[PDB]
Amino acid sequence: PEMVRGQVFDVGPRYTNLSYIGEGAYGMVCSAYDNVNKVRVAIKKISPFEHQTYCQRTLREIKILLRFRHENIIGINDIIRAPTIEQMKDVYIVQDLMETDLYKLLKTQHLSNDHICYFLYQILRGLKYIHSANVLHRDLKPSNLLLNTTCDLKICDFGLARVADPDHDHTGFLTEYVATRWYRAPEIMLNSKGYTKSIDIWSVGCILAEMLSNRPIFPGKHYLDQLNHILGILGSPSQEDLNCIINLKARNYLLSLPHKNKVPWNRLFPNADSKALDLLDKMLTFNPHKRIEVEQALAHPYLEQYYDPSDEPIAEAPFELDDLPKEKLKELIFEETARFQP
Repeated sequence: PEMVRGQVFDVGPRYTNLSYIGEGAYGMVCSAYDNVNKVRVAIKKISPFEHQTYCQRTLREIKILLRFRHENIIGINDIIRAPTIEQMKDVYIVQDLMETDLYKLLKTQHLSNDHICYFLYQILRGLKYIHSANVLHRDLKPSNLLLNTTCDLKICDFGLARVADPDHDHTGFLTEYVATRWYRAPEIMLNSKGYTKSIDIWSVGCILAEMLSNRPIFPGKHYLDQLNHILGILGSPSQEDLNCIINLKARNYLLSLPHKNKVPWNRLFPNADSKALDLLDKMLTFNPHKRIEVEQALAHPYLEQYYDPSDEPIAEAPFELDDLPKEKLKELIFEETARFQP
């Protein structure tokens, strides 16, 4: 079998000419030549079968990416594994090769207003489809937005995704959370489990802010510091907003803080398009109930040159892994990948 840096990368015969790219969640990522469709592709090696949680995240994300079909969401081209459960020790996921991601791009490249507008349009177009399927991504950030050499953007990394569940969103103060800190909405730290669509819109708002200045807007160094970054910019929440927080620990925390005034967006981003800042404001709204939705963001004047609802498709149909032992998860991963076998 093919070796890359002393580890087996066993993807042939169809995929040859391997180059190391980096590291994903449960293994090595490589590029390779697809000898069928005469193009280079990306291949991730996944080795999750030892851990219940690796299995859960792997199954969830295979299920979601196989069900989804959208220009702005990464697809699965092929899946390589052993013919039997007994011999299956890893899984290889084949995907379109994307040159870069918005993270890498932002640490070296200034974005034109036209690039920012186009990227935001594609992010929201993809998110419209995701939300239309009753799915929350829950980990949107620059590194999860892949881009090719013509700036086609595709959302990836559905490992933390969930089916929306707004009726069961509520929780106590400072309840632990797994998704990436800088992109977490304020309510996550106060009273929210992240089971509502507004969680994703906050993340997109943070990404928009980051595209305007090439720096994260809220670089919290730890769980609570993240909330204090947000409030340093949005200012103290209104009485009316506080009234929607019933949890006393959460509300009393906010009440204990010195009054902070809002930093105006045009002072923070003096070269930004004024329509961009209007949309940013509506995405980075403190109160999740008043935060703009994906479809309304698409309809905002900033995106007017791209908006076309007839060309912004929804999922044909909307979308219990929690208790399943790893043994049953491996078996479901086996079944779920069966369509790619010879």
